[PDB]
Amino acid sequence: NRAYPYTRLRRNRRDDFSRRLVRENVLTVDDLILPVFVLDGVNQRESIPSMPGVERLSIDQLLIEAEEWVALGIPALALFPVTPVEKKSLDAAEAYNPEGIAQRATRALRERFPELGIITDVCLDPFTTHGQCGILDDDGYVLNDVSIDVLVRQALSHAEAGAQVVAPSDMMDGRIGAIREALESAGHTNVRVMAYSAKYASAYYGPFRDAVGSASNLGKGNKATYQMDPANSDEALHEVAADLAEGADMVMVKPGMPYLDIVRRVKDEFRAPTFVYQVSGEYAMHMGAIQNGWLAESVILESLTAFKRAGADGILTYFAKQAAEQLRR
Amino acid sequence: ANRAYPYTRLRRNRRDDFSRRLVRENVLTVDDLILPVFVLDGVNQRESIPSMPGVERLSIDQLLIEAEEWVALGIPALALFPVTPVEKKSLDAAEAYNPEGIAQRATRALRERFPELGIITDVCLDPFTTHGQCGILDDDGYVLNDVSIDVLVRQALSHAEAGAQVVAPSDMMDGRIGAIREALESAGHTNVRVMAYSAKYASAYYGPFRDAVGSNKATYQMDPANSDEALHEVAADLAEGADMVMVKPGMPYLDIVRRVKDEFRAPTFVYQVSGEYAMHMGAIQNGWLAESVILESLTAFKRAGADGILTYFAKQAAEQLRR
Amino acid sequence: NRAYPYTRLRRNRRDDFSRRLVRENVLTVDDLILPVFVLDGVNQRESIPSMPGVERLSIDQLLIEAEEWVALGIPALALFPVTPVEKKSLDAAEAYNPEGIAQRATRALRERFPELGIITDVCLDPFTTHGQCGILDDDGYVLNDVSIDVLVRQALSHAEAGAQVVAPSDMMDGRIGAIREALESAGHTNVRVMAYSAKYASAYYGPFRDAVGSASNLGKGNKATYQMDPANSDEALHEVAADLAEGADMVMVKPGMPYLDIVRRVKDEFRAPTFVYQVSGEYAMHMGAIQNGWLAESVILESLTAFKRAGADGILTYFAKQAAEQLRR
Amino acid sequence: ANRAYPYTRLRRNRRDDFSRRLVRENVLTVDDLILPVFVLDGVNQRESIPSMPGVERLSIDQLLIEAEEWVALGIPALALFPVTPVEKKSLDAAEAYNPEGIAQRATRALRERFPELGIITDVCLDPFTTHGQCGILDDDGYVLNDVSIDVLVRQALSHAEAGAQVVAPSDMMDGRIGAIREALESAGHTNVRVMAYSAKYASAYYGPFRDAVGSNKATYQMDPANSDEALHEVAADLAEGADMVMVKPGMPYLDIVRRVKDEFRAPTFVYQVSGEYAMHMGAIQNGWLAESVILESLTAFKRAGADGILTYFAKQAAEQLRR
Amino acid sequence: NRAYPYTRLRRNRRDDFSRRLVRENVLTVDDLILPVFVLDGVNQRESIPSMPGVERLSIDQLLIEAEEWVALGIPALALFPVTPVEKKSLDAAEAYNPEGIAQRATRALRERFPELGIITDVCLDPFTTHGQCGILDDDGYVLNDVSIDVLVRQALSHAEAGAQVVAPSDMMDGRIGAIREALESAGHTNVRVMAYSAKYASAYYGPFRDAVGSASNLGKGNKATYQMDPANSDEALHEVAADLAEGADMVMVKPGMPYLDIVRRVKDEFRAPTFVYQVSGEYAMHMGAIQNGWLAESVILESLTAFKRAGADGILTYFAKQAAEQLRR
Amino acid sequence: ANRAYPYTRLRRNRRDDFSRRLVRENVLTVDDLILPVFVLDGVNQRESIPSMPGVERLSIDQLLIEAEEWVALGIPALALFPVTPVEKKSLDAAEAYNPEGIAQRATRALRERFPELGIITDVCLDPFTTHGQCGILDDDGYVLNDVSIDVLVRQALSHAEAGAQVVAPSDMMDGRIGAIREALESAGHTNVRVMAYSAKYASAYYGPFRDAVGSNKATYQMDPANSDEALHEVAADLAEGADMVMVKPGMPYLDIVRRVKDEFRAPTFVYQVSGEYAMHMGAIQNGWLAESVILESLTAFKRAGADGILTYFAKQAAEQLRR
Ligand SMILES: [Cl-]
Ligand SMILES: [Cl-]
Ligand SMILES: [Cl-]
Ligand SMILES: [Cl-]
Ligand SMILES: [Cl-]
Ligand SMILES: [Cl-]
Ligand SMILES: [Mg+2]
Ligand SMILES: [Mg+2]
Ligand SMILES: [Mg+2]
Ligand SMILES: [Mg+2]
Ligand SMILES: [Mg+2]
Ligand SMILES: [Mg+2]
Ligand SMILES: [Mg+2]
Ligand SMILES: [Mg+2]
Ligand SMILES: [Mg+2]
Ligand SMILES: [Mg+2]
Ligand SMILES: [Mg+2]
Ligand SMILES: [Mg+2]
Ligand SMILES: [Mg+2]
Ligand SMILES: [Mg+2]
Ligand SMILES: [Mg+2]
Ligand SMILES: [Mg+2]
Ligand SMILES: [Mg+2]
Ligand SMILES: [Mg+2]
Ligand SMILES: [Mg+2]
Ligand SMILES: [Mg+2]
Ligand SMILES: [Mg+2]
Ligand SMILES: [Zn+2]
Ligand SMILES: [Zn+2]
Ligand SMILES: [Zn+2]
Ligand SMILES: [Zn+2]
Ligand SMILES: [Zn+2]
Ligand SMILES: [Zn+2]
Repeated sequence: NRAYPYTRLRRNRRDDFSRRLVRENVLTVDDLILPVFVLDGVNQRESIPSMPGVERLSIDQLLIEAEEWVALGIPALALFPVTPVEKKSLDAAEAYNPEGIAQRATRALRERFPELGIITDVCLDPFTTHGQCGILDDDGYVLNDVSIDVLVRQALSHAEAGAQVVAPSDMMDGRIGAIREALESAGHTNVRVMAYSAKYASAYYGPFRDAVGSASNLGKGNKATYQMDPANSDEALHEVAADLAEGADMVMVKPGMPYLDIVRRVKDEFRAPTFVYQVSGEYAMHMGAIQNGWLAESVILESLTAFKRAGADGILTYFAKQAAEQLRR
Repeated sequence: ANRAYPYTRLRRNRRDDFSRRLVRENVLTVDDLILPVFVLDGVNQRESIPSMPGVERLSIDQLLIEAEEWVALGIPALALFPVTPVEKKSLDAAEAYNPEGIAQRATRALRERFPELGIITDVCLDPFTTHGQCGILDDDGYVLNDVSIDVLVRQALSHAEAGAQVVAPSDMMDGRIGAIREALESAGHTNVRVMAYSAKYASAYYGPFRDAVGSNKATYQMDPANSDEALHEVAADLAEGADMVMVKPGMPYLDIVRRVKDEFRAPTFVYQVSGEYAMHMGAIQNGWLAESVILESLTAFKRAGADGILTYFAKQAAEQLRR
Repeated sequence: NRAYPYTRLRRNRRDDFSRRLVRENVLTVDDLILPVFVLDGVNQRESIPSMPGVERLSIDQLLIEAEEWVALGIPALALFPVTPVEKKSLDAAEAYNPEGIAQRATRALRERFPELGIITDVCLDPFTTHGQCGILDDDGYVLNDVSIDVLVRQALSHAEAGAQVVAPSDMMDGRIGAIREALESAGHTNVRVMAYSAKYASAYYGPFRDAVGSASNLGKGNKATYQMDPANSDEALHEVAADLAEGADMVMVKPGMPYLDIVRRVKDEFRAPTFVYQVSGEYAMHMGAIQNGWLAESVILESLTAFKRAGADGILTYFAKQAAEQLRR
Repeated sequence: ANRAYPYTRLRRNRRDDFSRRLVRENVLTVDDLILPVFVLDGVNQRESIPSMPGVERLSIDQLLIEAEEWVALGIPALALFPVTPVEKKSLDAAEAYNPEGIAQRATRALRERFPELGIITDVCLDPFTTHGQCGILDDDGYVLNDVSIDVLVRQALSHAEAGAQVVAPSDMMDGRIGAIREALESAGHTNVRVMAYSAKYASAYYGPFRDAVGSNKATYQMDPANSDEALHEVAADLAEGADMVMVKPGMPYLDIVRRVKDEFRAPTFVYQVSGEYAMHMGAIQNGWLAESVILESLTAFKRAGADGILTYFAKQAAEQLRR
Repeated sequence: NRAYPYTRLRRNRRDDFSRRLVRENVLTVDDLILPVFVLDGVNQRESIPSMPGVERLSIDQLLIEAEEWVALGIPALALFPVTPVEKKSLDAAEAYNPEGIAQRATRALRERFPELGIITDVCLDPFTTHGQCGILDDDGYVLNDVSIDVLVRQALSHAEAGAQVVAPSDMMDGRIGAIREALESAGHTNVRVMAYSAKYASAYYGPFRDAVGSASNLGKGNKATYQMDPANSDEALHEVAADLAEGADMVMVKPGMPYLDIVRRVKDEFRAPTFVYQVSGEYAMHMGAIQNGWLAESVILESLTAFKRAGADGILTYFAKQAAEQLRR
Repeated sequence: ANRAYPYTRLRRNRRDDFSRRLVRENVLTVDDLILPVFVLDGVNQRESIPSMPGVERLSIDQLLIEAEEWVALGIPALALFPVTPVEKKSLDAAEAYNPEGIAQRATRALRERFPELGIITDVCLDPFTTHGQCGILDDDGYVLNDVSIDVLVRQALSHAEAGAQVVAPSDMMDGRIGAIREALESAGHTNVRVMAYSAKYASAYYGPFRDAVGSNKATYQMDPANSDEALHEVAADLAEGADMVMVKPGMPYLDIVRRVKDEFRAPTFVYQVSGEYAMHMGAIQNGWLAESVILESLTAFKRAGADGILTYFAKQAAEQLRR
């Protein structure tokens, strides 16, 4: 029965102090996870035109840049290897190579910065000639259970390299449980699995596929037989429920802003650690507008606050350093 | 979600600080902290309080000195509690609405000097009555409801005139929020916030505040046994126009905080009262508990859903948080 | 649509009789469980400076004091042995020694007072040199499943001694199910398991670690890799759900006052027998204030009524005798 | 929570008295018990009631004698039911508001003598009408709603003037709670509680009370079939200002108690009516049921969510509880 | 926002037609199940003083009386044998005797009235010398799992006799699942199990124990280690959930009127076929009052309507014939 | 509840008629059936309706003849629909409130003769307007809301004066329930029930009724697409004082019935409209469906939560139920 003029919702908005007192959500640097593109080789830095301000870095350069991310208090990185063209195959075997970019980078960072969280990407897409997330059958379909076998091998290799978190981004059915049972069997008791539970078949991923070099491989291919239809919301709940039952420690929605309603439903329904990826296309859209002078730089913290408001525990964001810098000030 | 060991091991996210930080559900910040402060009549005076180790009654000039650091630390607001000279107490509680009473003077001083600092005044007769009850007594010793409201209304208007951004009725009369709000609106004070003490219990935990300000209540304060009743109290105060609602005491009533936040989704505050402070500080000084119990106690309120916390630990907490 | 002045919530507060009629919760002595510190030896009584008014008692002295607890109608005791320094080890073997303090005390009390409930503590912390609740690996981490093996042995020894309730306070994952399956297999059909389900990594435990003599062992060590983060509420629901699925008969939240919101959520969510521990630091805070004249002794029953109000079925409290005495009057 | 045998054996907590006590969800206490009592016009008189074995109509002086033990036992309140002399009945029910009617006299006597004892008066015309209906009849024999309310209002004010702390309208007219509350407020009786009989059914279980007080109703009392309707009845009475709400009869309507408590979280009472008492006592005296069924019947009400219970067993129960 | 005088709840009560239009529940004879006490022998009829108007009947007499119950459209009977004293034993073997009263009566009635439902009682109490529902251990405790073994045998014997429904009234943990697995294994695919799920340790059963002749056996014994505490409501939900998971087709609350809040919660929570027993003490109380002229006979249909209102699908009631007769008129 | 085959076989309870009867969730009875009837102006006249096979428009004397059997069968109420002579139609719809209009005459006749039979009158202008819209038209052809209400109010009062126990506004003007209820209360008709057609859709299923009574509406009747909107319609009608609420059409809107019952727990009715009847009867007469589809259709409404059903099958159903 709250009614104007007895209730005037502007009163608490009248002054900064009262806005601070009634503020429902506060972003902190504990919320930020930085994705990073990792090159092979030494002393390599490469700009990405469709992700202004982000560079692909060789491992040596990554370790230098990480000093600052650690100093800013960024809790974790999510690694994305930029696989050389020659290491792509039909069998995706590079995925489980102990000397692959991801495994080498993990061992280097685990050594150098023991408190920094490392989240490796469990997916075959960086490793396939065709750019799909799994192994194809003779009809061109991404086979579910054969792909899981490879994913398992990959996840184990990551655990062996020391990754504290493996994040399967593949959208195969059942892979969380398969990976978890493999980790348990092998004694990797405490390796976290951060499931990409509700990962949509989106147009927002284009810049990332440029950054990692899978755009050329995928071409005009699509992923509608495994990634979720953008139209579907209830389905995301079923996806998350399975992954929690299968042993996920964290669950993720991807993409992010375009799916904030999904974040809120998933947090409300399961009350579990819930993450969201502000993907490459989201970063690119915002950057582009900022550098054109169309949007003020304040939009960065507004975009991130939205995820917090929608119920996210943490956010994978290419803005993590920028944001950490602003928050610290 | 059919989560089962060993597929689900809840300790995995606990393994490392980074993952604990990622999955952490609540983070206290200085934005959460409101400092109560006991205000004396004089100049260049401070007094120690036997039952509130570490807390000083401060004359207004001393308040303004300390307020420098409070503001520097980012503490958003203060809650003022005047220490009324005994000569100013009466059966009619008229001192409550004296334009040059302590609270009014303190408010004007602080408003002018630290314009961004929130000032929350106490609307209650208890510092002004010779008997220390929160309202006016009838011949049987009963606290009169509606008679008391009339005084409280004049009080609240006097605070608005002094410049308070928030008035906080702590009296537990029925209907007082509506009466106060209708008086503020009619006077043109359309942005003065009302922070209702909605679910304020008849508690043993207030002993030390009575030492601090120099002052039974079961016919107006709530029975500690009752939880559902708190929801009806809050409902009425929101309908009557409260901008924020408060539970008092605090840690002994964390269940009430959570139910109030869950039920109404409105700005909800909690008071970590004098006895809660005293217990904690006493145990800390005795060496029985680590200093860490201060931030743990305050994290509890955030976890229970509080938007902000009235706490005598506000400065110490703000300091620790800034490290 | 209840509105002043038609609705005046003070009317029922006007008189004692009406306050009694509308009172939502009434504490009784059926709510009180007394923790007690048990020494080895004979005719031993020791004060604890950080728990004024509580004594550690040898078994003979415990049996004498128990006559009065039984007379007051206190339903159960929770036993906490004060392990001699020389019986602490890396392997915690004393935990399952049939001639350990807990097992001896249980057999004595089961004999002397057959109707009195005995709740033994299932944890390795009193028995380890390092004071952690489980067995350490070579990185200093408390190993989950190896610790459970010891806990199991301990629980069985307690059942063998006649304890009606075993209460695992260890916070290892899965231990309720492991203990339950062991009890069932061994024919201990009716031994209750009172899980410490939501047990937080708290500062409020200091006096107890003084009382049992584990403070020196633990030193500055912490338990954040197993006990819960104070910040977390939803997580407590997941903890409780697992322990009910695993066969707990009762579930507990610890500490108590600082976590009353957890008590209420757990009762509301599961509608199961829910207990709360008013821990040593809580007792010490209140006692200290009472003996300084800062708080009236009425605070004791107010503190206990809060647990009842928050939904607790029973309360582990060092005030149990004091409170029983007051209630009886 | 996926609880499954044999990991979960619900009998474990049942194994021992101590564990049954630990997990026990509800405990009846004397605080729950309100004693109805039938009050005669005379002096030094008691009468037995054929259909309520063990229950005596009591003149006021005898009431005051018995009230000593009731108070000693801790029984919080009585609910008075006058046994009106036939010569005082009329079509206008004016005896209802007679300042020296039985209920008014009894109230004043008890208020003065046992000031802490709660007195709940019955607001209804049925003891005062020649026809025994709860309201005034029109020419077709229909109980007039609004005309009846006017009488009930005068009745309730007469009880407030006599000192009753609680008035309990048992008439089942629409809107009567609001009318009564607006009359009490306007007269200054701001703390007189109203215990509404909110969901009172058209029941066969009232036969023995009509023998007791010396007196069909389907156009005002509720149809036993209806559950949802009870929620609408209660909702209106809370909005109209009831301090407590009541379901009557009691055990045959335990489902309604539970729904009412769950829906509104308000102070909820239940009447274990004359027929419920008579059935139980008859079976106990016949040797067909053990005396233990008294406390079992009353435990049912607590379990269903009742705050308090109007029961003719109140003294026997209080005695058993005190052992 | 419904408010007087716009809303006057009496308007629909003004006339019979409108009361009928808004009436929420209507009892019908499809709701009534008749319990019946069965004697051994021929041409035997015995009154029961504590259940006025009810007779124990030998099988021949039962078949005669059943013609009228069938004609009235009573859907089912619940049989309760009156076991001869000499057939009571420690092992309860009479429970599974193919020539026991229950098995003989079932075969007779299945033959004579093929459409009439027969619900047999699965419990050891009619068959034990001590009157407890199960087999005692050497401490006098009713053993759970050993009792189930006997119950299983009994249930199978009933299925063999042709009973369409077996109703375990024993309150052993897990017995629904054990019985169901036995029935399935033996090919009794369609034998229904009507679980007494929430059966309370009540004083209301005295007349029945007179009627079946177990009062003398039980004496002053109690059943608090298996039947539910009257105080407990949430516990009933846990009891029902287990029995549905274990394969019950119907669930029952007993006693009835004193537990109507339980009926409503169970229906609301599970939305499953829910039954309630108006027990012997309930019948006796009402009869006694009716025959004393204290209550009108209308109380019978009022009592039964309450069960319907509280959500019961059907009611076990000794008033079934009386009520069927009234409804038919 | 983790129920799983083969431990759970849902067919077990289906095995036998007795167990199907035990577990049956809903039972239709004659108490559920309200018969709509088309009433002609004359004497000794009946007319057949091409699009409603089997249904006869009846003059009042013929209505009274048939009402004998309806009452004998236990049918609780009728809903009257007059067949207005074309000469009595107008732009102002004044015939609606004519004291000797068909509906008024029929009501008085039936009230006097069958005093226990409920009579539900139709409050709408559509039988009285030359254009057949449910309200008064403006110059653009729009149905005026508030102007129309004034007419409907006079109509409803005329029905109350004639003795109708229930008036049923079928017009879908906003606010009409409140206006009607305030007029009935002010006139002293305090027990006249209002059966609101709350969620009445702009439907193709009404074609045959327009043939029957001898008469687009998307600016007042609801869009068939909308479900949530029905809840807002019902909410308003309950607040405005409706005693019962109705969904129309019926089977095509069973989802709405269920949501309305679940949301409000109030007396909820449904109209199995002319087109639903015609479809069913046509298919039955063609031999395409068995007669059993009548009781199946009506069982659907009970299952969806309806308290009662307006259905042209009422007599046939009542007959079948009585066998
Ligand atoms: Cl936040
Ligand atoms: Cl690991
Ligand atoms: Cl209680
Ligand atoms: Cl055991
Ligand atoms: Cl029904
Ligand atoms: Cl079968
Ligand atoms: Mg998936
Ligand atoms: Mg959150
Ligand atoms: Mg976070
Ligand atoms: Mg100075
Ligand atoms: Mg209030
Ligand atoms: Mg919040
Ligand atoms: Mg805040
Ligand atoms: Mg756990
Ligand atoms: Mg409880
Ligand atoms: Mg308890
Ligand atoms: Mg005398
Ligand atoms: Mg009413
Ligand atoms: Mg309660
Ligand atoms: Mg009570
Ligand atoms: Mg069971
Ligand atoms: Mg039903
Ligand atoms: Mg049925
Ligand atoms: Mg004729
Ligand atoms: Mg409308
Ligand atoms: Mg219904
Ligand atoms: Mg109906
Ligand atoms: Zn991929
Ligand atoms: Zn005050
Ligand atoms: Zn431990
Ligand atoms: Zn009456
Ligand atoms: Zn039995
Ligand atoms: Zn119309």
